[PDB]
Amino acid sequence: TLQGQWIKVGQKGGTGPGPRSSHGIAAVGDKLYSFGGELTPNKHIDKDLYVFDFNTQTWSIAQPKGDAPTVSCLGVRMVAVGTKIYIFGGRDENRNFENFRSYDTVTSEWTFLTKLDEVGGPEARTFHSMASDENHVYVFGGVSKGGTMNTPTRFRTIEAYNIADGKWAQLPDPGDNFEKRGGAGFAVVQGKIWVVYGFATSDDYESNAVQFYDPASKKWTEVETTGAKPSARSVFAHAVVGKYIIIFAGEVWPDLNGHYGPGTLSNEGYALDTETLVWEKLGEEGAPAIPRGWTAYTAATVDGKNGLLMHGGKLPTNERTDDLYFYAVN
Amino acid sequence: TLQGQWIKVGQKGGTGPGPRSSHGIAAVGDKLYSFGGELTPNKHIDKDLYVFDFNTQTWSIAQPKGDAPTVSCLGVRMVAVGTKIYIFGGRDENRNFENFRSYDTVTSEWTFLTKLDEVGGPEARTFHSMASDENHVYVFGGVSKGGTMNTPTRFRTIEAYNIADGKWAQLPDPGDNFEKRGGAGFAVVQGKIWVVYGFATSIVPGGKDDYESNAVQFYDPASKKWTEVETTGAKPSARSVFAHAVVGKYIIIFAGEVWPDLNGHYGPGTLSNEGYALDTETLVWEKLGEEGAPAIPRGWTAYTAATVDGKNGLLMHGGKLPTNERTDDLYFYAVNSA
Repeated sequence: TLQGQWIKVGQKGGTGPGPRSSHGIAAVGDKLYSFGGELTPNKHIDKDLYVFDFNTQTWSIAQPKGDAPTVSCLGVRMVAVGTKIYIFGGRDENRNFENFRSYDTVTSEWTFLTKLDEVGGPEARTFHSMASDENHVYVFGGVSKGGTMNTPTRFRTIEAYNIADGKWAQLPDPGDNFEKRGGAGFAVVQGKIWVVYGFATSDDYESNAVQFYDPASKKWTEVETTGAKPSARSVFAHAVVGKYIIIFAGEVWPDLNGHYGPGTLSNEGYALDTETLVWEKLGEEGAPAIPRGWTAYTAATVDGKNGLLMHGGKLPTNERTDDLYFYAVN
Repeated sequence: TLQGQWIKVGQKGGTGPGPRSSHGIAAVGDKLYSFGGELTPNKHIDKDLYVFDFNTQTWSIAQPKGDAPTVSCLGVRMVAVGTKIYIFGGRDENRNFENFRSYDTVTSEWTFLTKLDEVGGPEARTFHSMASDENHVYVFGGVSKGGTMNTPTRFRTIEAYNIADGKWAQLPDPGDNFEKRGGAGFAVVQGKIWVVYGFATSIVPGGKDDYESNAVQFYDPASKKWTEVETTGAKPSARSVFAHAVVGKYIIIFAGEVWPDLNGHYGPGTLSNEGYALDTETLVWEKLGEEGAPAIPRGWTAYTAATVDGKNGLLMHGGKLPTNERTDDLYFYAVNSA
């Protein structure tokens, strides 16, 4: 069984993002980068790239050199490969949708990489999920713009960006028996791409569906998991550590008013062993008490340990938080 | 290891309670009895004794012979011993509090047993918990009657009613390190009395800091002493007002309130749709299997141990939903391992 604990990461000042949900973070080395956010329900905040340095445990704002983002986003996501971070999707309150961009942590420069919602290209999106490997950025699910006269729909497909080629290609469509989902767990584990739970169309509902896509065979497997298996949920913090997909919190039941209310949130964590398909429940020690969902999340290494880094989110009071927590894995 | 599944028990008509929460149920033989309820938040409904017959799967109203209840109650609870069921506590919208009464399923008659909130006698109460064994009805925790005479407070103690003696006595006070709680799990397991989680009073006066508890203790009649226990396994986060029952060595729980509402019992708070079982011998929790499980989170259900279609398990009725609506769902977790 997995062994680890929660640690509340002190924030000792500087120019920080403050409380927000629905944003994207990712870690490069000793630094955490944060982009996007929602404070007032369904209202954006800003388009600064915030940087948290773990050594000083303080916040600053990165220099917006190059093709800096033009839209203040909610529902945007972010991943890191090498020294670059990549943001995909998100929208502002006026329904300007962001595109596909990279920021280089060394040169502090932004590059516009792909315009979304073009013909034969990946659609613009909110509340998708992102994963990556050494040469790919992956995008799963989400809620389309989109469009323009097909109503906003969810996606059941994966879009693969080959970094060296600078090209997108859609991976094979899993088909009619797979839920189009937003707010899903999504991760690369030991060469396969896992989709875990989410919010599905088909009265729209939390899903407990688990699948992987296998690049070697170019095909999808629907998986039956066991153990301390969490009830269906979405918009949960999640990250890969080894063979484990670790999740925490999330929405267990949707709000009667969409994203305006808090719905029903969770304060519990779980870990899926992708080798055995067994779930186990994370320990309570150090865990944040107040249920949350819509946090930002990323795999990170802090003070020597791998684990799940979680920031912000909304609370059952519908308030946002600026809590930064780390589940450190032994 | 524990083996079971949820079954939605069909309800085929008659005069049933409809949707409600915060009521008391208990089973005698092939019948389920239901008293009390809350539909509109903090409003009572009625004072009928409802009876659900598992053979016909239909509802009727028991005739109120003898000293019938006088108060339409929310926050009342019920236990069954032998052929009698017992109701304790509860209050109506106007803060009239019910007392201690039993209904004899053989004679179909109510008997008044104890007037509550008398001097040296057990205090009146809302959202306490009840358990029982062959010669006792036990009452734990709850929220006391509110006067200006100080304020409504919670209890950390157990009150024991000896059935043969017709007498109440408070069991030893576990003391300052045990939380005063309402909505607690409470059960007699193999000769000891277990207290599980609940909603606790904070040391900080005011109420704003009152919180879900994950404390687990038992009282041992053999030593007359309390033991606080550290449980492991797939251990649920702190919660209260969950359905629960004993099967063998297992305390089985389902659903409940994981986080309180800023508007007290007026709003839905944060509810759960997951079940767990505490193995009281090993102190290991396991998560109940999902099969047939009610999807929509709930809390404030009525609950009882029951035997249905040959199997023992947890019977759960009604409760409130995240939409703040009530349900009339009747669910049974049938344990095959029995």
